[PDB]
Amino acid sequence: GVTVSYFEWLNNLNHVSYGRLTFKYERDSNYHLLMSVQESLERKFGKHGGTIPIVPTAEFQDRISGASEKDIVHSGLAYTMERSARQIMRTAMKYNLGLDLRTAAYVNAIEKVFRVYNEAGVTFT
Amino acid sequence: DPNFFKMVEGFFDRGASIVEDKLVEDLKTRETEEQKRNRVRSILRIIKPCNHVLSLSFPIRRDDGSWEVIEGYRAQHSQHRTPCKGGIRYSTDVSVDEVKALASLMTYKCAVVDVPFGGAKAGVKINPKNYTDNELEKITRRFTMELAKKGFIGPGVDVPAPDMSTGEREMSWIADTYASTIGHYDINAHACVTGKPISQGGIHGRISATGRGVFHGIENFINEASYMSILGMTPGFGDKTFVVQGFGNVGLHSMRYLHRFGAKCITVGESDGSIWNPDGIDPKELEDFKLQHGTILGFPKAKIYEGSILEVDCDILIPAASEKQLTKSNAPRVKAKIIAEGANGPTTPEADKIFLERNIMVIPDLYLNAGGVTVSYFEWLNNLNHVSYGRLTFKYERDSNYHLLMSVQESLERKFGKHGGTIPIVPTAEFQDRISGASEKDIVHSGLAYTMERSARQIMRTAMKYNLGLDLRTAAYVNAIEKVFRVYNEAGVTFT
Amino acid sequence: DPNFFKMVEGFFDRGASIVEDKLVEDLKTRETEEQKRNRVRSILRIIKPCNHVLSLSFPIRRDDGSWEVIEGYRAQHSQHRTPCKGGIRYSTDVSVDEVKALASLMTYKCAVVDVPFGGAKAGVKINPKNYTDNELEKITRRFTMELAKKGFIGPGVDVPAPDMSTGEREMSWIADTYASTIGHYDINAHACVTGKPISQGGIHGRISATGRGVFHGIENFINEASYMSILGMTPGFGDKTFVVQG
Amino acid sequence: DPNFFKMVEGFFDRGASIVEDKLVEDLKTRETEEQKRNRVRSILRIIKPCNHVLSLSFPIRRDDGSWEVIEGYRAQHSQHRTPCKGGIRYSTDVSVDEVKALASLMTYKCAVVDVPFGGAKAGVKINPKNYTDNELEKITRRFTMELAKKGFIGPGVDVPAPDMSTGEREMSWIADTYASTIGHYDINAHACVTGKPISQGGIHGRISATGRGVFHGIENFINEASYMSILGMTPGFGDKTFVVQG
Ligand SMILES: NC(=O)C1=CN([C@@H]2O[C@H](COP(=O)(O)OP(=O)(O)OC[C@H]3O[C@@H](n4cnc5c(N)ncnc54)[C@H](O)[C@@H]3O)[C@@H](O)[C@H]2O)C=CC1
Ligand SMILES: NC(=O)C1=CN([C@@H]2O[C@H](COP(=O)(O)OP(=O)(O)OC[C@H]3O[C@@H](n4cnc5c(N)ncnc54)[C@H](O)[C@@H]3O)[C@@H](O)[C@H]2O)C=CC1
Ligand SMILES: NC(=O)C1=CN([C@@H]2O[C@H](COP(=O)(O)OP(=O)(O)OC[C@H]3O[C@@H](n4cnc5c(N)ncnc54)[C@H](O)[C@@H]3O)[C@@H](O)[C@H]2O)C=CC1
Ligand SMILES: NC(=O)C1=CN([C@@H]2O[C@H](COP(=O)(O)OP(=O)(O)OC[C@H]3O[C@@H](n4cnc5c(N)ncnc54)[C@H](O)[C@@H]3O)[C@@H](O)[C@H]2O)C=CC1
Repeated sequence: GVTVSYFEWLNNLNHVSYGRLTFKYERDSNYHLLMSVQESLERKFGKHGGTIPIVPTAEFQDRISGASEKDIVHSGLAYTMERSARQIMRTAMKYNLGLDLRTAAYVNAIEKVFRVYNEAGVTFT
Repeated sequence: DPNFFKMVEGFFDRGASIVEDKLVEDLKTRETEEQKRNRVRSILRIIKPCNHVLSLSFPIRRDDGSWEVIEGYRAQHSQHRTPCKGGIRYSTDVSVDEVKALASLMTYKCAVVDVPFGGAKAGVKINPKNYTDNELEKITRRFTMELAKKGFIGPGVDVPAPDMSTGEREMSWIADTYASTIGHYDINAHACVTGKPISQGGIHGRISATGRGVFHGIENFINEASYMSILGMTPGFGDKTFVVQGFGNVGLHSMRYLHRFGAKCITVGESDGSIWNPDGIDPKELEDFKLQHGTILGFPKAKIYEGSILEVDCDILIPAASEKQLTKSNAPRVKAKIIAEGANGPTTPEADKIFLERNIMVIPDLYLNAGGVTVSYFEWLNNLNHVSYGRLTFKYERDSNYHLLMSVQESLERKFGKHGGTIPIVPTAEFQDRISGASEKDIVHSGLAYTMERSARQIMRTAMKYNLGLDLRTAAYVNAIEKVFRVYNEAGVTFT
Repeated sequence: DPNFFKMVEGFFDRGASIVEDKLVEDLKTRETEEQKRNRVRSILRIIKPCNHVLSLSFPIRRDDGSWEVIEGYRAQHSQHRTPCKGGIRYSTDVSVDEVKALASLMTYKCAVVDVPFGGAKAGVKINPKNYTDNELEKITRRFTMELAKKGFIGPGVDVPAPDMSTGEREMSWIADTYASTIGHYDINAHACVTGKPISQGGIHGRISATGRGVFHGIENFINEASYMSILGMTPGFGDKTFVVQG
Repeated sequence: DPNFFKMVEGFFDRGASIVEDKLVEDLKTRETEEQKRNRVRSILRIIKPCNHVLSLSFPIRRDDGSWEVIEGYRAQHSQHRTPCKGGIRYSTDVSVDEVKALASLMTYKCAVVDVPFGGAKAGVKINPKNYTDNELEKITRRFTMELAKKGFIGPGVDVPAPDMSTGEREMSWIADTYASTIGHYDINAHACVTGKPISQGGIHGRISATGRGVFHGIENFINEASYMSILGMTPGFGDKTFVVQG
């Protein structure tokens, strides 16, 4: 809930919900890709006259018709919580910490908070 | 022909006598069954009047060295969501009673389409016909200084917009005056007005905003299987005629999109004539014939018809004319099964009752006419992100499409590929005309068709949750009130 | 080998003697055929000079307790689209004539690529070779305070950038000085300079920016079927050699 | 007949070669006898140059619909005591070299009479003879907007004053322009310029200010018993003639 609290702060700071300007645009681009695969096949197998009905799945349809802001949030979260684990796994090797993860958690934090004081000139003198 | 300010306030009082009951029940608090009544009736008295109204006076100096006193107005209806958006009108008949009305009308108009900022309106008692082009910018530049010093213009307070007698060149003069006196240290300075020309922040495809709106307004209802059966026709614009009154801004830009999708235009009338053709009229040539003349009297490919165009055979009639146009005069004489409104108050409350008695599905103006309010919200964001739409994504999303096709090609040629036959997966001639010309204009005409659709499904719904049948206008106001209510209730209106 | 400030201004005057004619015709207004001429020639006199030019003077205290006077400049060419963007140069030969030039040059450079903000430029008469790393941050941190108090730095006014003798570590010192004295109550505080290191807002793939630029610059022309036939070669980088100076 | 900017700076360098010695001795600190020398010589290099100098450019629209470019200057010499006060001059021969001079001259003029604010000066290359009364207020009203947005006018920053070719009616136009655009929420708005007419804040007995000054200037010396004996006369204006040029 810290991550989503960061997404709410941006929602309130862009003055628009997520995806309002893009859902119906990205919807049309999907159907033009399918209609492109259909046409392209029926130029090779098409003399046989067999139609090839390329259509979305019953799940990918349940993803288009109900595409809301809620999806982008539950996505940007699953991307944070993953890009961040790979950095704890890594640090747990660069220092040979084995299966001590808690220490590797704090070691990432300190090592990133350090790179901000160092390259800033902490003192204003 | 009733007074107007009574009409608007007449709907609110009517639409609050409906929602009041289903709204007490859905409250959560420790109160009596009667303390809630005193809570609902009470908030509904706070939403009704207009919070702020101003009134000005200008020392303008005419071109001949004279002086005179200009006199303006601006009313902000609600503050529940900031800023407030509302046009500026130049007319010698801009009272303070009609500014309060139109302000309240936008707070509900921009609520049925889920556009955040609330409602406002301004007016100036002049006649732009009687002024030079240097007298106008004197009046406009000062009307902003004497209005931003009292906190009625700003990227987060009010955002004026164009209106009658007020084109783009009046939005340029407001923005430069603001951006260089008082909003100088403000990064969002140029987001104080919408409708500006393209060269200074304006969006593309703005003059066709109410046009595209009126189109997508009816498409969401023509496809609705339920409301069609009652009217007696089939979904889709196939085999559907229509007619157009007032051929101009809202009319021309709406004939096109309808005519492009099957709907056969039939008659197009104006304030100074009308045209009749049971065979179908081509909008382009109809425009072209006026692009050099100024009137449509005597079009080649369609004969003459004079009198009332509202009393004409049709299937979808649109009144692009002015208010108070269709009443008990001819309410049993329309012959059409749909009346989609295009302007403010085309219909008197009398004809509304007759239309319920005649299986006519009148579509409210609060919804359809939404249109250029939505794009005015997109321009405000364009000016507030400091970048056009999609600049950072068009070429990125272009490559991702070609890698999908090249993926389908490879994957097939691993199964059928031993036969050696190549499989040229390539875009269509239309989907190519969509990649090479992908601009900002596409995103706007998309985010609009998504607003105008997500919003209809909410009016259809409310028209069932209260069993309103084919009364849509009431369902429009009922959605607005029911959403504006959920903001005062969960906020603690009083600061005490 | 001509003077430089003459070269730039030489192009503008030349390029305005061309557009002037095709530009009168595409005007819409109620004027004569000669009142328009007096309108075009006139705006083209307003775009040419530089609106604002500043000039500073610093009491810096050397490491050995001494004092000396640093001397800077900053010129904002146009205000037609805000903010203004322009690098900062440290060099003992930064006149006020070359700052006006390079400022005007960016207002047109960032117009052919449709980047909104206008042009600016700054300079400081020092030689970074002759200063420690604590003398530099003294010069840089104060050059911003004596420049933001007069409204020449800010997320919506000016956005300095790196240039010769000015790397990233000079963009860190400007941002922290601004973000903690005068832009404290400002949500966009750290948007006052670009070129910062990655750890403090900088973008990825910035040192290869002019690189990628130079590449895509020529690719759009090599593929142009018309301009190639005249030169006498075929489209595409196939069979095409090239050479590189510097 | 020597150059002027050399004269002023010539006095300062001369008058600092005198005070420098009696000034080291009256310092209190833990330093050498030579670290003090490096402290006095050093501050005297900081007082000498002019901190800030600006330079502008105006799009004014003449009465006949034409356009032209006005070109101004303003130099604030010192910041040691704020605001800064300095007149505005309209003349076709207002260089940037003479604005630096006269600015420095006031920082010392208003120090011998213990008036707190420091020195400044402005100029505009026009000839008021060649302009109507609506062209002047166009030039004056905009010269303030393009000068207060960069923090060079204000009740606590700079306070312009009249000068040659600049009467009261030019101080009215500055005050109203400031008090209604940028100093609107400021209680001290109308304290941004002096010399205004009486009906808008001006003091009484202002046109006779340098007059009364010149009088009391000599009276304090005529009565001084010492300096008179050397000259060879008696105190008091009794039996004393005088003459007046200009
Ligand atoms: N469940 C329901 O009955 C409704 C749900 N929604 C949902 O809202 C989401 C996105 O809607 P947005 O408004 O775009 O996003 P948002 O997340 O920014 O919406 C904030 C809330 O304020 C309401 N709202 C919007 N504009 C308003 C205005 N001017 N005055 C008063 N209330 C206003 C919206 O309906 C929404 O509930 C979707 O999840 C959509 O389904 C919208 C309407 C009805
Ligand atoms: N343009 C816009 O973005 C919006 C316009 N509106 C409203 O739409 C109405 C008009 O649309 P506009 O966009 O202004 O287009 P317009 O200004 O181009 O409309 C004028 C048209 O109406 C016709 N007309 C006028 N009075 C008539 C009468 N009594 N009978 C028959 N025809 C008549 C004219 O001949 C002409 O074709 C107005 O009520 C306006 O406030 C409402 C919201 C947005
Ligand atoms: N039709 C034509 O000749 C041109 C059309 N365009 C169009 O502009 C759209 C997007 O361009 P953007 O600038 O990204 O979007 P925008 O919508 O934000 O552009 C605003 C307008 O200002 C101009 N502009 C941009 N940066 C400028 C600068 N620094 N100084 C002065 N003018 C500047 C643009 O060309 C554009 O007309 C597209 O529709 C593109 O085709 C751009 C250039 C020429
Ligand atoms: N003992 C001495 O040698 C002197 C003593 N004074 C005394 O100062 C008192 C009142 O003087 P005010 O200045 O009216 O009062 P104040 O109390 O406000 O003076 C503050 C100090 O700053 C100095 N000062 C004034 N204007 C200045 C300017 N523009 N730049 C730099 N320094 C400036 C003054 O001489 C004074 O020492 C009296 O007690 C008077 O005798 C003034 C001059 C010399």
